[PDB]
Amino acid sequence: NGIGIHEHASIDLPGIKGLWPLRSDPNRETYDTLVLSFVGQTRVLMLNGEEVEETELMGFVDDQQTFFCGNVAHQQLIQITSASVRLVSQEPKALVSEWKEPQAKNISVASCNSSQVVVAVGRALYYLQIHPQELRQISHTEMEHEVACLDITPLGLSPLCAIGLWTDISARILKLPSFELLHKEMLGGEIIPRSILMTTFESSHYLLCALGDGALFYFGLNIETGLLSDRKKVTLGTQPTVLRTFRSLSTTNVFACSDRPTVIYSSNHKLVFSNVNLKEVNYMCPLNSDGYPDSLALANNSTLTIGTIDEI
Repeated sequence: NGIGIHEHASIDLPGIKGLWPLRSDPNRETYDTLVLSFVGQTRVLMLNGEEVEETELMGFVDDQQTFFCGNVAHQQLIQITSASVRLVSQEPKALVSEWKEPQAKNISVASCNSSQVVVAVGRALYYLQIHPQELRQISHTEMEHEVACLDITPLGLSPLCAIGLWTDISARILKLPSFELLHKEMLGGEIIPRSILMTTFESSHYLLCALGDGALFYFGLNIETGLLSDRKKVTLGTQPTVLRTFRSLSTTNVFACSDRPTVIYSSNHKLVFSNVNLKEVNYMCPLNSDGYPDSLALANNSTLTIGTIDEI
């Protein structure tokens, strides 16, 4: 059913390719920062309370394009870029650790939770853990095919990693401290996966994989062994759909960015695909700040917006 969006603010910003919520202060809770992405460029926004000041962040780099960045363990921040994953102390605020592909290859794909980072490189996977002032590398294997997307959302640490491959057009579940195969799913066609995600809804875990043509697949997921069951496919849009997890009055829903915004939730023990009443939403992230509580940041083609859902 229809979901409305309560616009709170609205700035004109063409070219956003990503946005991530950050906490500059270990002592505050609420997010006070908003990092934007552009072609080869990254910008940062300071959030006061309805006030947007444009800023700079010291460990972070601005001449690259950010694939991800957020609050990591041990009071630190992380900025995975096309060139390197760089760790940053929260206190003084400086690069305390930086990882790079042993041969100068561009990271091409990234995923990261608070303690783990799993990046790809055209067909290779690297697992890194987040220690005090160190990006410690734990293992590195080659995938039969170019990696198109991955996720490591914990369901502490995550014993599982979820990948989407190029040609094979498979969705797989791998063991982290080894990358051993736990389950492979052939998905059909010539459209590669563009977004993959592991999440939980009432009390059950699911695997979500959005293909480049707007097709969304959702499997039930068994953590313990990582086996997918009850494969269902629905269509949401015609353009690549990107899946992001956000919090509602409840604790967890899923925003689907595409030619047709869609929020995924759960009433009983079955999914529901509500339509968001907005032209189109290309990128989004949750945004819990004093300026705006549990809200959201939706980025269009030339607009950045913050607002809330009404309720369920």
